[PDB]
Amino acid sequence: MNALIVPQWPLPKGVAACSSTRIGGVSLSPYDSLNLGAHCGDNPEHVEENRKRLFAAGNLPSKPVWLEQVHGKNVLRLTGEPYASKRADASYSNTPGTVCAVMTADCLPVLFCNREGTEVAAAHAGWRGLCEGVLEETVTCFADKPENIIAWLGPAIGPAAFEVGPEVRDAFLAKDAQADSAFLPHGEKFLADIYQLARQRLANTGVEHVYGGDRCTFSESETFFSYRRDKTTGRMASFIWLI
Amino acid sequence: MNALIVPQWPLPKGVAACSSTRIGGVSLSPYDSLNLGAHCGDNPEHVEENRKRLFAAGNLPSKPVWLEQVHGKNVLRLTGEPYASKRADASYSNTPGTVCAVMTADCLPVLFCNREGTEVAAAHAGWRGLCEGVLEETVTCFADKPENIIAWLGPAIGPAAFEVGPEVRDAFLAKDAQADSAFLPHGEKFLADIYQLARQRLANTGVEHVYGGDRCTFSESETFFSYRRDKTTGRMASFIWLI
Repeated sequence: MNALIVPQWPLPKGVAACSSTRIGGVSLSPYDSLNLGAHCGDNPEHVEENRKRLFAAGNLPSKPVWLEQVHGKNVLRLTGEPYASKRADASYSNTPGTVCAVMTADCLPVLFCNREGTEVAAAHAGWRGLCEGVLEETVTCFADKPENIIAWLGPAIGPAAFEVGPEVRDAFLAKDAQADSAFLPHGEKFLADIYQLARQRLANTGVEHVYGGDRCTFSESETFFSYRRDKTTGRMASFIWLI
Repeated sequence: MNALIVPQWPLPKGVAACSSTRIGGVSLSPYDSLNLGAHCGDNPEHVEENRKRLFAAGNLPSKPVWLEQVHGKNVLRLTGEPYASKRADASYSNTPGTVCAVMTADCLPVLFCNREGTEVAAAHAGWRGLCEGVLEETVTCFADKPENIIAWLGPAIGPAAFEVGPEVRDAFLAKDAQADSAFLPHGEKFLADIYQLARQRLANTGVEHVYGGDRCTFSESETFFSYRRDKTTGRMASFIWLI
């Protein structure tokens, strides 16, 4: 329950999705409660416990295909357990029962599916990956046309708290003039709207229906872990699969 | 606390703002608790008590200048009690202590203020007014440049639940063919994203930084009243003022 978030979007018939919160786990501070990350310094046994709880809570049909996220733009087509490499920041699936998933703690998680409910995908979009084109790459994996793809922006660090240096603004500006609107001067730095930037890049590829984007992992401390708030902390995850 | 929502945005020093929920009042079903509306059939005594509670909790400096909302696009500059007509759907103020306020129960409330914190405004944007240009009219009232104006989208009925007939879609398309991206086919009707429409119109005026858009009054029944969900129901309100 409090451990799970159900994306609010015109979800087509044969698709299911969910996102986790820091609530309902067994981990101790700084990972207090539902930490799903096995690589942030938490007790490995606690992480296993939290994953089993969340998987059952979200009714996952199978274990998620965790990726070796490297803040890049590579997408993994989930064709079968035996993979040659899981080094990617997004995954795509058209097979019922296969669970796509991305791990975050401030970075933007994006879930995708077509209106026909036959293809799904999940993308890990920290600022670097987003700037590089992870969302664009994920969209291209779909056989369906972009206009028929809907997307949900998951809980990430919001525009009221996402402070970044000028080099971040420069990186986005060098690739899209409109990215200028997503940065508000904050002293020598800028407050960045990661949701606005995601909507811009998605719109560039032809995606029209984008949902979610109502949260702030930094501010809602009682609900989400935040790397920016607490350098050493837990991790949440967003999942999507064809039923 | 639960009776009030604090807009998450880089609010300048001399500005204050808040938005109510249905929690914390004295009204009974179907207006249970914090109903601030005096024309929806509730106990007038309860509405007064609810108003006193919110005003105190929000720490408003004076009583809100309630408008005779007619779902239009007229903006009322709050220049002094003796008005020829309060028949408007948005108000503007540059006078410390004056409270701008809009009442809603699904319709989109929008709050505005410039980075300098010397001008503010609140708009009631149901689909009719939004389509007519209530947000554009509100921005034009500002002396500051649009790029220096920030906006906060308050709790409204979300796309997953805002089902509208082709007439609503046609109206927006009549104004701008790009508005078509905000309508997802749903049987013989459409699911409209009022936030996306608001962001489109706001961008058109030059406003760059828009916050919020974080809710669904229909779905979050424990937190908001919803006309579409319950025909007979209470009302929430969004406020903003210069200190």
